[PDB]
Amino acid sequence: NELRCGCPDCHCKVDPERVFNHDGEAYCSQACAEQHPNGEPCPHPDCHCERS
Ligand SMILES: [Cd+2]
Ligand SMILES: [Cd+2]
Ligand SMILES: [Cd+2]
Ligand SMILES: [Cd+2]
Repeated sequence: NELRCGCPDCHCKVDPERVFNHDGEAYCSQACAEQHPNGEPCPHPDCHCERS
């Protein structure tokens, strides 16, 4: 899968063509990269990862 979402709960295959690199990690979206700053889950209808 190469780039595996840095989010511990959220497992999404990330593409190096278009990946949000934050703090050196590859996340499926910036929401996971920013550790859900505003409180939004990732743009994938598989899970509902968010901070709590
Ligand atoms: Cd997720
Ligand atoms: Cd994610
Ligand atoms: Cd997440
Ligand atoms: Cd995702």
